[PDB]
Amino acid sequence: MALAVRVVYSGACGYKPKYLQLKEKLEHEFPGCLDICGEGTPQVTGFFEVTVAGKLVHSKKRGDGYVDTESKFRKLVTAIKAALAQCQ
Repeated sequence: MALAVRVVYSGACGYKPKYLQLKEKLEHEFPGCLDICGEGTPQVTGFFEVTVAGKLVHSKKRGDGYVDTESKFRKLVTAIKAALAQCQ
């Protein structure tokens, strides 16, 4: 199968490029083998909660940050590469 990725977020302006510079990476890395979308509910705030096939990989709400460093982005790139080669 392909694989579905998500980011739940609070739309405090600016969100499109903030998404894409991660999103337009993960799709560049793994095209057509993968999806990423975003489902940003209101009432919730201060967050960026990242999931693949119903499995959390990142939590701005638990205090994981955003992908604030190379080594933190590379966590995702490594895990999503591995999860791809399973679902393929």
